[PDB]
Amino acid sequence: MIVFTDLDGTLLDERGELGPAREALERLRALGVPVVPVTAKTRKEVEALGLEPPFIVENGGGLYLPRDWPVRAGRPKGGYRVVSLAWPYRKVRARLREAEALAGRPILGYGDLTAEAVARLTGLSREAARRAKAREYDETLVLCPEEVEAVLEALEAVGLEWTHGGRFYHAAKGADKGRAVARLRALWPDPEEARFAVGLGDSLNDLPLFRAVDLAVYVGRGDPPEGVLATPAPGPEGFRYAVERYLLPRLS
Amino acid sequence: MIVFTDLDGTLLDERGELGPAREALERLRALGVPVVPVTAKTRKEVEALGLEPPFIVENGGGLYLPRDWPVRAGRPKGGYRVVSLAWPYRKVRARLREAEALAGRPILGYGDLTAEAVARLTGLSREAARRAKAREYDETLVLCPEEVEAVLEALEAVGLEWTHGGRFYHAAKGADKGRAVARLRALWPDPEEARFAVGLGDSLNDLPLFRAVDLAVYVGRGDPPEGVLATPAPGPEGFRYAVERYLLPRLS
Ligand code: VN3
Ligand SMILES: [Mg+2]
Ligand SMILES: [Mg+2]
Repeated sequence: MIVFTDLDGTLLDERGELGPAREALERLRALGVPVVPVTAKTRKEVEALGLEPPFIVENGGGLYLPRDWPVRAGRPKGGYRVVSLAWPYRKVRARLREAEALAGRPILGYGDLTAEAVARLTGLSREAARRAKAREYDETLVLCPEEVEAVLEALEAVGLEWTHGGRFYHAAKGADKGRAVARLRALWPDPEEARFAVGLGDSLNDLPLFRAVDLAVYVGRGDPPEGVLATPAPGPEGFRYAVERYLLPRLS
Repeated sequence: MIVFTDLDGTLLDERGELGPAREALERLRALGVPVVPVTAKTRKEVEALGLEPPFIVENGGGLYLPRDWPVRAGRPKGGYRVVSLAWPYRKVRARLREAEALAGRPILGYGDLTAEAVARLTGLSREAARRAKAREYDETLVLCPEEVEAVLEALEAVGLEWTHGGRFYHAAKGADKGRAVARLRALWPDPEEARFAVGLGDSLNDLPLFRAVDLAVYVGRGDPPEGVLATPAPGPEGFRYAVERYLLPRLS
């Protein structure tokens, strides 16, 4: 059993902390159950959280493995081995300029904004904003609500893909949480262990995650998507519930 | 006679060049007629055009005098004395953050954007974008079209003023071309020379300039505001016609 889980609004609280998750998290670890972050966040953001590989960054664009991963894959990053699944950021940004020319109105993302602007926009510290701006694959977009429809069409027209992270739209090519989860499972040292996967998430960018797992759980704020399971309370308390009620019993 | 002139679309062509206005400027210079740029550009942009003081920047936000101006006014800054008529950029920016809170909606301006983004949005080179970003008084805003109304109301609620410059909205407090012109005329060394003022502009937002001068000339496209003289052709060619027909004969 491997647990794949979103961070913001799933495992992390309203200020990116943990909440009751410590309880549940420490429990899974004690039982030897691998927990794998699958997030829209960047590697720098994941590192600042103290999280260790394997983890999946930027909506599936990068899959990070420990340096000594028993299954040889990806390229060395000094401490890691990286499996790049998506186009690099610079290519997404270039292609975004063409979407913008097509749309005939500004299309702004994180790459266009100062760390100060991103911090003000998100409520983050200046430092956290710099880490969110250090993107390798995926662009976070800051779109006008009424321009969204025209913008998404322009993205499609120029060969980009889009998703929604909970507050912001994202643009990328080849980044998909489920594709990254499938790749990691296929690279797992213990095939029997990987044969059963759990997925927890809260946003549109997590539908690909739910479809790639065997047991899917929605701890988001609204109604569960097609056929996925639910919890009494959202976020980290929904996470704790899922572990106690859905997971532990399946460990027999 | 003092000639006050708008730059872009008036004294400069669509390439930022002088064209037929070059000979006209030389002619005025030869007759000792002072010419005073009145522009929405920053001091850094004006310097890159190689223009010497006196000149008026950022839509009347600031009046730049030569350091040795015979009338003592403004604050010494290198080879200038600066008469600040508007609130400083830093204060406008602070007020913008207050407005953003009130509007419950992001309000993005040049200060939030990289030079690269400003360049992309304006068609400028990165270097010219950097000079466009070195603002001392007014902020250029990049507003969502369906959000303008609410944003503008919030700007006013926090004591800011706004205008629409043709492409973007602008925010400032106390920046008014007409007031800057009246001030410079009041600070003119020779009161007799300052009693007759010419204003040339190419846009409807030059109206404050047109009101503060005695002879107002519009070289833009379509019809001039009521009370304002027009020329057969637009831009620098109109500037040329204006000097020849209205100014030159008057100097004899
Ligand atoms: O950690 V997430 O909001 O994809
Ligand atoms: Mg999330
Ligand atoms: Mg103009």
